[PDB]
Amino acid sequence: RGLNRVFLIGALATRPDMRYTPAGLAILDLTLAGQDLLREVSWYHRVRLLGRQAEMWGDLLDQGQLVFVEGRLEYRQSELQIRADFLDPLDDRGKERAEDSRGQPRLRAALNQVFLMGNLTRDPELRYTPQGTAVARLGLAVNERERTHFVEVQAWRDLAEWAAELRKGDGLFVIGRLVNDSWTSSSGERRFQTRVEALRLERPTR
Repeated sequence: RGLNRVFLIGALATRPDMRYTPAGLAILDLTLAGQDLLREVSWYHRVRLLGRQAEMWGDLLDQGQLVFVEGRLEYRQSELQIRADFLDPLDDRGKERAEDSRGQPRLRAALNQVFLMGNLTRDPELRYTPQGTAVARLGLAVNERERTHFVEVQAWRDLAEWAAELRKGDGLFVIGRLVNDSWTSSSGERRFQTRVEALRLERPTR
């Protein structure tokens, strides 16, 4: 059964970029930044709002603003983007921001949670770090009522060892955090990709 829900709370790293297609569809791209201590983790996630939910916040959001986004992952051949269905500005009373080397704000103790359910597209791939830590990498296919969204899921330690027994075709329920990799290809090609780091895994037997 398909499940694909994203919940994010962070600060706007920069003032959002609003544009319109020739047909009048509003597109609002935002960059949410947050960090937490699980191991200190930080993230910058690009989110896209469309239509009326986008126009609603046009010229109202500035860098630093804390926002809550409810959305979902959307796959395209590849690229996995974060689609915001709704955005809600939040009061920053009692909240603290960190500042990166570029002067951009990141919300401390931010929210980065995703719920996913689908089936494995292949058998799990497990490797061990020099220190002996287990790391599992899974390929997940999430159906939505019809298209399929492919998501790379990574798990650590016990969670990784639990996942190693899974096999292609198995159902998989995941609660995780969105993460991304960024680098420069052989040439100048600036690369970027989004994936999920599992916090909880279950095997639905529907």
